[PDB]
Amino acid sequence: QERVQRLKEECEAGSRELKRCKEENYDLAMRLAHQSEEKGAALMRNRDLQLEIDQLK
Amino acid sequence: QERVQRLKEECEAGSRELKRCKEENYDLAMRLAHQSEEKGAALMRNRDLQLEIDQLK
Ligand SMILES: CNC(=O)[C@@H](C1CCCCC1)n1c(-c2cn(Cc3ccccc3)nc2-c2ccccc2)nc2cc(Cl)c(C(=O)O)cc21
Repeated sequence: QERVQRLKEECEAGSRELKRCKEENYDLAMRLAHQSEEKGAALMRNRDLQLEIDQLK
Repeated sequence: QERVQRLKEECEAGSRELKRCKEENYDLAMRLAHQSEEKGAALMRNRDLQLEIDQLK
């Protein structure tokens, strides 16, 4: 009777929330990849800086 | 009656997947915060290393 209606409305609301949750997940994964690249770059800029310091010792 | 239980079961399975999705999102946010702190730590170390280079010029 009415239980089909609330259930379909609940499934629509949950499905909508699941779609935006997966979009957030994709964005967080992309942001995590960007920070790993930026971290990797900063560490290697310090490997270069360190090696150059060691030679002028 | 058959449709009602099918809708009860797909909303329950979808809700379970949404809870699992939010837990993934929390883990990606924690990892993103970790990499951002490690990047900041490398940029700060870079400043002090650059100072050391400037003194041996
Ligand atoms: C065929 N059904 C599905 O694919 C289900 C999922 C399959 C079984 C495990 C979890 C659900 N689904 C649905 C979905 C499909 N109803 C059936 C339905 C019935 C009437 C109206 C609207 C939806 N229910 C849901 C639902 C319900 C509650 C919370 C989250 C999702 N929306 C999705 C959005 C997304 Cl973003 C995704 C995804 O990318 O994986 C999947 C979703």
